Amino acid sequence: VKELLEAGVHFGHERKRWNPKFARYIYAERNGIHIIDLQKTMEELERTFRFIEDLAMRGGTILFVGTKKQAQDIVRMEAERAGMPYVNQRWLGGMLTNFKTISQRVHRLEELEALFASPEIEERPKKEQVRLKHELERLQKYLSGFRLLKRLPDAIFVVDPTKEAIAVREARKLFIPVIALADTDSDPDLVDYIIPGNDDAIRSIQLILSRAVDLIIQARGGVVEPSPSYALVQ
RNA sequence: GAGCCCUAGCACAGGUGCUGCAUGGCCGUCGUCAGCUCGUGCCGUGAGGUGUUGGGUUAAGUCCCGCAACGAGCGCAACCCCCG
Ligand SMILES: [Mg+2]
Ligand SMILES: [Mg+2]
Ligand SMILES: [Mg+2]
Ligand SMILES: [Mg+2]
Repeated sequence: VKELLEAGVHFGHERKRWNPKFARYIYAERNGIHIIDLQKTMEELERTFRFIEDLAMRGGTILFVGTKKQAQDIVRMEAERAGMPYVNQRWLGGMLTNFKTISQRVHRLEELEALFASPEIEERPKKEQVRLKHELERLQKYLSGFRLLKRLPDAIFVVDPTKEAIAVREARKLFIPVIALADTDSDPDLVDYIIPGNDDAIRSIQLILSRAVDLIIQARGGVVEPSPSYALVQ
């Protein structure tokens, strides 16, 4: 189910904060706003999903990023709802590019997995039960979706690339294909497979980002429900 | 002419004689001041920068939140002694 499902509540977004490189994917300045030509949305979807498919059934790992305010959660849903890695709270200087080092944080996160369930089940110089169980605190918060990922992904999926630029940069540096949902905010030129959409409305992120995860599990057989995601959707 | 010890020579001893501006070691000092760095990534043609900066907080670069950085090292703290 696609087509008018998109016009559902998810077409055009921002106005007069545009990138004129995005002028190709626009329908009009109707009532002050940029409303985004959907025929070409759909157009780009086929090519993009086509890439996802092939990538997925060839057994690839996509890396999902959405640190954005109201995308935050509907990421770690569909990301985990497909066993793919995700970056949720904040992108870090050189997850990809400084990958080896940023990994020793995960290498050392699960050292503390294995100190919870431990012979030190309740022991070690008692003020070290915040000193270390608050190290695992931060480690937890950030590397929760990143922890799976043990070689660079074969792709990345991004919700707002002008928001998420520090990532996309690393991607392109590393020849890693950039998949993203992008609106009039953004610079198409450096998004390899674009979902000309709406970086913002939670429904729009949902419709799109879930289907893409359908396609992913569905390209290893075993489709499920209407997705464990409708947040407080409101 | 084994050792030892004497006098005559010999190779050497000795020197608190100079150079702390040839030096080691040890000390003083800014100063127990909250600092000085490195590894990798990143930015810059480059010297270099980021990190360490910022907002809150500490006796402290002490910790917190934030952030193209993420972590480490010598410091600080703690591990030692005395007094309750
Ligand atoms: Mg001297
Ligand atoms: Mg000297
Ligand atoms: Mg003198
Ligand atoms: Mg002198």
